[PDB]
Amino acid sequence: QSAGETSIATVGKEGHGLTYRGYRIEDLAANATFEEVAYLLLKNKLPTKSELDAYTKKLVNLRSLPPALKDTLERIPASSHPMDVMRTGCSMLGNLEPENGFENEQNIADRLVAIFPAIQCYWYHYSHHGKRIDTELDDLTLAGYFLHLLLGKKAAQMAIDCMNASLILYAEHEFNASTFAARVCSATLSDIYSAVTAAIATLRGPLHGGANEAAMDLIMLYKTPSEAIAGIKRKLANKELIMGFGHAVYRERDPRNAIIKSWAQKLAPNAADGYLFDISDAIENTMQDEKKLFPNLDFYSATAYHFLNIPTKLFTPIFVMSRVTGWCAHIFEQRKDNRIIRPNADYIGPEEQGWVPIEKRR
Amino acid sequence: AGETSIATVGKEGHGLTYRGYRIEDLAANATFEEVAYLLLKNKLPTKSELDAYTKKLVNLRSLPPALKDTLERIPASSHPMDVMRTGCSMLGNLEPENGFENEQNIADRLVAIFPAIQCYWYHYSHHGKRIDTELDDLTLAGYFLHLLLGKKAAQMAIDCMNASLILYAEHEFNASTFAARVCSATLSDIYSAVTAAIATLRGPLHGGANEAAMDLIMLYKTPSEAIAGIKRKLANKELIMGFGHAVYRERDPRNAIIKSWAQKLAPNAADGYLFDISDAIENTMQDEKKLFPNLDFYSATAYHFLNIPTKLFTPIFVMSRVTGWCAHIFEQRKDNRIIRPNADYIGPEEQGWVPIEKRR
Repeated sequence: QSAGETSIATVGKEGHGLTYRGYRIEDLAANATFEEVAYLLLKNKLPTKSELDAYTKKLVNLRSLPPALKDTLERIPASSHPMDVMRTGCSMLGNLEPENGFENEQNIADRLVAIFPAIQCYWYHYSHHGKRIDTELDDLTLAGYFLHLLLGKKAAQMAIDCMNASLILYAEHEFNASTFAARVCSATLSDIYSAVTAAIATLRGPLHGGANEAAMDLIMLYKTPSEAIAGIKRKLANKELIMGFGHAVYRERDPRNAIIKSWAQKLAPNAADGYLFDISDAIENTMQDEKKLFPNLDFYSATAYHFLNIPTKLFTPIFVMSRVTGWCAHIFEQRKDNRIIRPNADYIGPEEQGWVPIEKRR
Repeated sequence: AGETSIATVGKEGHGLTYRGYRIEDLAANATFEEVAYLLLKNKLPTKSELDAYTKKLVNLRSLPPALKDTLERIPASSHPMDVMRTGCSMLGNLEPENGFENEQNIADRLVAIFPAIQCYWYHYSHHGKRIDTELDDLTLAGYFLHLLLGKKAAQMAIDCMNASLILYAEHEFNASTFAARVCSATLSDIYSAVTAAIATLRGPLHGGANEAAMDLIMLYKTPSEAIAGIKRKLANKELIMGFGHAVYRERDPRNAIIKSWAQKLAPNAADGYLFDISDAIENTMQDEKKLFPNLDFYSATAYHFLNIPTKLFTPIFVMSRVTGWCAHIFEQRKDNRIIRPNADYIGPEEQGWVPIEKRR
């Protein structure tokens, strides 16, 4: 099912172990900041200390929302889907700060990575609470920044670390519905905001972007592990689809699950509803025992974010905040080797009809 | 890559049908609304059905105040196709689909309102005036020309426009249509899928051929200049917009229809000499490179003779193709199968970790 070529990221040869530009996800999630992996993805190398310092500072000074963008977010209703807010926010920024020539690629990517957390949170707070938040905050890290904008106070260190690792985990994942969309878009020589908007529009779909949101809803149905075992079996006998399990590509394991699971387990003890982790473990055991399926990244991602006090409806915009690095990376690559597979459709419609004038219809 | 019942180019790259009906019979006999109905509702409408539908779209021409507010804040220098992008996306925030049972209500709204989105932006950003979008014109083609130019157009102008919106309505799988399906394949809403198609159609390799053809045509004052100047572009390897096609072999059946309209319009246009320039270019492209003109070539002069500014050619593609797009989105939702794309990895092998202290 070959749609093209990438140097950016890979799942292993016998289906084992993820890498970004050759570096293991286990090493990245353990040892790197998100800024660092955005540098790897966007710039094609691991930054030195100096390079990281400068990059990290460049992004901190790109946290201003243009007046006409605020105007627009203030007019998106509270009831609108948070991913539609991202969609519009990106598109409108593109009207106000157009890419123009492609030599500005990197600067727009950097602007998007820096500002996406503010677009979501400014809309969230204005539309839900009538409050215009200050988005020009001094948080040194992007993980901390988001959590500061969202919760209104600087985050504890363990919270920063978890959020940071989650962003790394969601940054990039080869060809997938949304990254593909971004590449189809770039292959027509469209601007970078078009491509990212297209990808957001594609990620908005619950079969692609919203699995941890559905997994949180599911986990929260149950007070005890037993209830969850029994409730999952009822869903399986009723052939209902449980989100966060199995993957279109991997066949035994999702390398990112272990990392995110480790974090959820770490955050559980200092959480009001830390019992939800054991509910989740019970669900996992039951999906394995019954239909031999393993959890993907989205499953334990649900409890991690929840234990960070992130509202369930805001799970999906965080994927944009991370995966925008990967998208932009794939967009840069399409631009340099612009070949795309032309879609052709098999016709299964009617054969050439004789014209029927309107006076003779029914 | 997938299946469709919506349209096809004929078996050996000849001719074109929408749901079995020939483009020639559609352009000659049908209104755009009638053609939108065929694509969206999957049948040719009766008189009664077409009448109610035509009237339905006339009363879907109001822009919500919030959307106007947003259109007012897009600079005049913003690509008009980025305007359609944000307009579609924002309308989605304002009037969400909320369940696929509302599919048809939203598609009708998009088809009815896209002209107003473009023209309201355009006149505010370029002229500083807030136009009335709730005009009483009975036909969508004539509505767009009235909005754009500030007066009802002549019948010949309405007919041409109508024909052009029919010709652009749908054309199988293509970059833009495929993005609509890819988007729908994840169970995204209708506004997301359309917005993605617009973001894909924004690229000039796909959506801006007629604009590029107008720039080209315009380099030349006389036919003689056209011939020597194309010949210099050909000997320089570079390639000319509006010529050739991936699927068609001998001719693009939409070409003949649009060329006829351009030909009819030339005499009464200030600068109708541009047809003869186009005609000379076409002739040289046959003689030198055996290539035929595609829809986008004489679409250039047709729209130009309709007094459409060249930069505003591309949004017309959206006004027409939204019908095809929506058609494909409905069909994808009913048989939600799509090939999951894999890549061939051409990158580095597994690298050992380097602590930050240790780099360079």
